[PDB]
Amino acid sequence: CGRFAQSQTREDYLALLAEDIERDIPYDPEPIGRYNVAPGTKVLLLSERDEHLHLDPVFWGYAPGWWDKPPLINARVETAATSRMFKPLWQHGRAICFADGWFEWKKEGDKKQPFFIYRADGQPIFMAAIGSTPFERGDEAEGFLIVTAAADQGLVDIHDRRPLVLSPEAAREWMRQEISGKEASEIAASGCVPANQFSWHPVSRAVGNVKNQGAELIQPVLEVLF
DNA sequence: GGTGATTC
Ligand SMILES: [Mg+2]
Ligand SMILES: [Mg+2]
Repeated sequence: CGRFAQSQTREDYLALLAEDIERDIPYDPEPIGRYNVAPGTKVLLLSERDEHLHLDPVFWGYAPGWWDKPPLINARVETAATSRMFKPLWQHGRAICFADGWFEWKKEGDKKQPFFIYRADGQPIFMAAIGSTPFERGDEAEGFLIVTAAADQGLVDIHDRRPLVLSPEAAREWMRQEISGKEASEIAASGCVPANQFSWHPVSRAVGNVKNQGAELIQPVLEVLF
């Protein structure tokens, strides 16, 4: 849950979530074009404020002033709502990070094989996030985290954890300011997209290096190498 | 107050 792709246009991601009137997001036809989105960068993050959807560039990582460790990039759904650290973000900082799919590295012996995981039906994924509001302030240390869950069914074949991916319906409800922390927990449990909705393939090991940013990084290898 | 890779 530490790398993903966000390569399509804003409209490609927003079309499934709301009518245009519900957005305060300027039209932009340019694909976001990111094939290797890394922790510690600014990522376009979707949230609701002032009764409209907003898209803000937000640091992927969370390190409050009292936190003297490396910024956290994930929050476990099992405990985040009651965590002394994450509870205020669960209540007031919910957001969505949309993506084409995400990468996981399957460990085999002492080496890894990266996989690109995506919805078989072609839809983008809406990953549940929590973060430090107000998002538009461009904070350098207190940004957002991707909520994770235990891997289910086939995804356990790759890694023990997975991002909490919500249906488009659940993703919209997740962002609403009217929805409480407890109601957010209900959405997280009932809205998680099951692993059987995803397919995956091995991709080039070049994706491991965050300096690599070509479109080939999400494509299937021509020959699986061991 | 917690959870990815790098000829690191
Ligand atoms: Mg060994
Ligand atoms: Mg600050």
